Amino acid sequence: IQCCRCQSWPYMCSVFCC
Repeated sequence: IQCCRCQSWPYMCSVFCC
């Protein structure tokens, strides 16, 4: 399983995915 890149300000990879 791999995380995804959140389009949020920090733009950091997250498993939650936003």
